[PDB]
Amino acid sequence: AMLGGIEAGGTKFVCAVGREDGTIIDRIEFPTKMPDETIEKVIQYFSQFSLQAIGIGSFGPVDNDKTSQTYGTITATPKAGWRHYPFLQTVKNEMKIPVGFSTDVNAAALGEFLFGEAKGLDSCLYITIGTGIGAGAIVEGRLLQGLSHPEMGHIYIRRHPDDVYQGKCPYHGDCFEGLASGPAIEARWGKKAADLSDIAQVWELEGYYIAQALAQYILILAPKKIILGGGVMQQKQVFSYIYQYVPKIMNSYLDFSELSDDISDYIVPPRLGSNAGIIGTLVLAHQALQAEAA
Amino acid sequence: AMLGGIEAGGTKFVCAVGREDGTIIDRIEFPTKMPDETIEKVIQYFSQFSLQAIGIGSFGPVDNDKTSQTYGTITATPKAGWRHYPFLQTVKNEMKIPVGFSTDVNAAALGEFLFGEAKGLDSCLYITIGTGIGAGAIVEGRLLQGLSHPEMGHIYIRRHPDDVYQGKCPYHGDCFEGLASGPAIEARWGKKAADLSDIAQVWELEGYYIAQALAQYILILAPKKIILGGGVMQQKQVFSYIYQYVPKIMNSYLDFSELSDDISDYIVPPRLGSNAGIIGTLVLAHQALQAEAA
Ligand SMILES: Nc1ncnc2c1ncn2[C@@H]1O[C@H](COP(=O)(O)OP(=O)(O)O)[C@@H](O)[C@H]1O
Ligand SMILES: Nc1ncnc2c1ncn2[C@@H]1O[C@H](COP(=O)(O)OP(=O)(O)O)[C@@H](O)[C@H]1O
Ligand SMILES: OC[C@H]1O[C@](O)(CO)[C@@H](O)[C@@H]1O
Ligand SMILES: OC[C@H]1O[C@](O)(CO)[C@@H](O)[C@@H]1O
Ligand SMILES: [Zn+2]
Ligand SMILES: [Zn+2]
Repeated sequence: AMLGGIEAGGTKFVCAVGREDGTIIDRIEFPTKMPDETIEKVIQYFSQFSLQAIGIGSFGPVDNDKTSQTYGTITATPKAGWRHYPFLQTVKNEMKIPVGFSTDVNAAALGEFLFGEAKGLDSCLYITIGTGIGAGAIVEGRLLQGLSHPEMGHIYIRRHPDDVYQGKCPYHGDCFEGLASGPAIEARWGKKAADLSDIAQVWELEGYYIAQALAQYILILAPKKIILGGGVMQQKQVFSYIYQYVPKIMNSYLDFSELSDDISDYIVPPRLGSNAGIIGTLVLAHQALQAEAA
Repeated sequence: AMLGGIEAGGTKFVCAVGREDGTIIDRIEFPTKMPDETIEKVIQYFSQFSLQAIGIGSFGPVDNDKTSQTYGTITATPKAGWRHYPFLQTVKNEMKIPVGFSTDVNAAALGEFLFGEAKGLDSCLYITIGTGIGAGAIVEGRLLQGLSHPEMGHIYIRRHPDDVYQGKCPYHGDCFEGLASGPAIEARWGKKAADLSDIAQVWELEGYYIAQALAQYILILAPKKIILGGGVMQQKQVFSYIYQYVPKIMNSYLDFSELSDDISDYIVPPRLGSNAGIIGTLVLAHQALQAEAA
């Protein structure tokens, strides 16, 4: 009963083989290059296994409307060749088994929903903070997909009055991702994020920005758990600042222990560590396989 | 097959009797006073009719978790007597028929979802802009209820650099409601909203603020239709400014015609005019009645 997953990133692809309970049997990774040659490496890796289904969690924006002619393509990216490349369809054509598709952060959300911190709940929100910011939400046990999947990393939070950085996002400048991604932390401070470890000021600022973003998500979706992952969130100090700032921002407007005394159990790192997304792509495989039996 | 509705407002109650197709048979309104005497007027009006069920759409925050001990109470308000008053339970006890409960804007959303601009869709967002700002969302045909219902009117949008008004909201100051409610427009400009009709500047500012709020809701929920109601939105000029500003804010990040060329059919006034909420309380009645048959 083996399943394949592809977590398509802008810098790397991670492919894996595993089971529906989330165990990883095997995995490989390789640099993201042009699509033809990148997917060819994908196919070459899976050809060794007898797989029943595959799931793709891709960086987006993507067309995640099953009824759309461009379903399963990346709809916007500056990365050469990926926009409008028939990603889902080329994998379906070559492997000839069901293939599920979603964003990478939707994949992480399913992982943490079935096997991680949101197991037993019916709602959660997974936010990744790395090269980009993105988030995926589960409402009533099902991924949130409206007109588009969400693009929660491009909301315009309020600047800090002492921050003079113009922002990294090429569309918005100083949206959340623009102010608070890993690359925004570097462009702002002049060194790599992992190396700013001991400059408290960087992490108060980062936490202030995440906190503002979370206030909005709480007011708008009100998820029953918020899981924060990605490279930047390896600085576990950021959590303590978020815990201090969310309540100050909300200012007691919504009386839930999740938002005050027990906030440290509401906004948490992922139980699956950095594997939420790849594990979640096994879930997307499994769903695709069940939809074909249906 | 007659149903009752109560739209509980901070200034007035509107009660009505009607049918599940949304027709209003009769209605009454009266000032919101203390609860005992206000609910007593409610009971006195319904005693004339043979009703099968009732629905309450209340101003909130409210406890809208069916499994909660304080289910069907208003959990926060400065209005004398209403906090923690057993509103739902006192109506259930006196009428002895099923009673549905939700926010007032959730009620409006159901109205427009079954009978208005979102009929045939599976998702929508209803926003009221009046004494307060609030919103209710339908995802996959079902009201969005997480940890709390949403309180979308208290998000911290960005100020306009020329606006020096400190904000009306007693919790946040210059959150969205704080900047853009009817009373914020008056406290800011020194006259009543209906009388600022011809000062274009008031409505550019109002539209700029709504537009910022909508950008966030689109990025976070991505609803398939956005309906704007309430007293302030009787100045239909505000729509033209929103249509100009949403696309500038999003800056082509999400390529959907709803967000650009066809934006005038995406963000719209309610088809049910100012009766979305009361009509929606008939829907909540009908749902409560079906849950009892189940
Ligand atoms: N241990 C770390 N601590 C802080 N920042 C890190 C760490 N590792 C990577 N980063 C930063 O996070 C970003 C990478 O995000 P990540 O989730 O690791 O991958 P990607 O977003 O490229 O798929 C980079 O800008 C990098 O500087
Ligand atoms: N025709 C109108 N044009 C502009 N503003 C209005 C109009 N009617 C009422 N208002 C304003 O909208 C607010 C009232 O909101 P509304 O939805 O009518 O009721 P409430 O929020 O009290 O239930 C007030 O601050 C008032 O000044
Ligand atoms: O991968 C992190 C996030 O960055 C984006 O590509 C755009 O900001 C999102 O689609 C994604 O979920
Ligand atoms: O009634 C308009 C809106 O104002 C509030 O009472 C708080 O801002 C919300 O609960 C409501 O939906
Ligand atoms: Zn952006
Ligand atoms: Zn507020």
